[PDB]
Amino acid sequence: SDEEILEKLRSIVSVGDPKKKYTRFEKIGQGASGTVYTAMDVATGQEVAIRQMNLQQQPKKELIINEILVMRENKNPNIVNYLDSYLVGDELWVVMEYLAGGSLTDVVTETCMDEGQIAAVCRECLQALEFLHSNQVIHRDIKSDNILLGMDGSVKLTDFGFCAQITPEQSKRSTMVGTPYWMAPEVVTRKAYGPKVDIWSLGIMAIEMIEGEPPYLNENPLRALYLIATNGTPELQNPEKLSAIFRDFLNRCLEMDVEKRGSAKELLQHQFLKIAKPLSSLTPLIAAAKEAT
Repeated sequence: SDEEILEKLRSIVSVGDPKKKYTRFEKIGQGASGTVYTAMDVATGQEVAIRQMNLQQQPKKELIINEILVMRENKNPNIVNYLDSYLVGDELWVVMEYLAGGSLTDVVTETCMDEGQIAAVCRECLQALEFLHSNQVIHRDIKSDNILLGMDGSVKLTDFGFCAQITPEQSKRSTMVGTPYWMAPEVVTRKAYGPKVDIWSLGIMAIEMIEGEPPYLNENPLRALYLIATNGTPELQNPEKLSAIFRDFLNRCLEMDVEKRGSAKELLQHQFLKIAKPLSSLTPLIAAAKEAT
C-alpha cells in the first residue's frame, strides 16, 4: 500500500528538508528515474550526488526501500557510498557519494586500456563482488555503465536497484533483471541462478575493456539473449593480442559450467590481477574520456 510505503520510508530517512544540509545543487540528469543533482554538504564540504524522486510516479517503490536498506548495511570502499535520505511529502531524496570521473563506459568507448589498467579495474570490481557475495547480496546488473570512476582512479560499483538478497533456504533466484548483453546464459536456460551471474557479467565487462563493446551489442536485446544461451562462452575478435594469463582469467569468468566458473573469492587470487598497475594509471584515460564526453 502507498501509505505503508510512506510510513516505512519515514522510518528510514533523516528528518526535515535536505536543503538544511546540502547547498550548491546542480542538475546532471533527468528522467522517469527522477532528477539527479550534484550538490555540496554544507558541513563537510563534500561533493555529493542527490537523486530526487516523486513517489506518486515511482512505479516499483519496494525496490527503492530495498535499495536503501541494502546499501545502508553493505558499505564498502568499492561501492558508491549511500550517505543519507530525506522525505518531504511525496518527494524522496537519496544522497550518495559523488565520483567525478564518469563511468567505465566512457573510458572503454573513448580510450584504449592496456592490460595493467584492465587488471586494476577487474580487481577493484571483484573486491566489491566478493564483499557483496559474502554478504548474500547479488548485484545482478554488472556492466560498465554501473562502474563509476574517481578522478584519482578509484573504481566503484553503483545502482543497487536490481540486487537480490539470498538465504541458505533460498540461495538461488530466477527473476530476469539484468541487462541482456551482460546476462549469464543460465538466467535464460534455467530458473535457478546464484552469485556467479555477477562473475559472468564481469567477464563481459572485461570484453568491453578489450573490444569497446559487449558481444552482440548491435543486435536486438531479444536476439542477443538467444545468442548468449546458444553460443555460450563468447569468442574474442583477436584473442592472440591478449596475454595468456588474461585469456585464462577471461575463461574462468565466462565458464558455461556454473560450478567451474570462478567465484569472486577465487578470482581475487588469479595471477592476471597481479599485473595491475596503480589505480593512478587510470587518471589519463578518465581525463580523456571526460573531455570527449
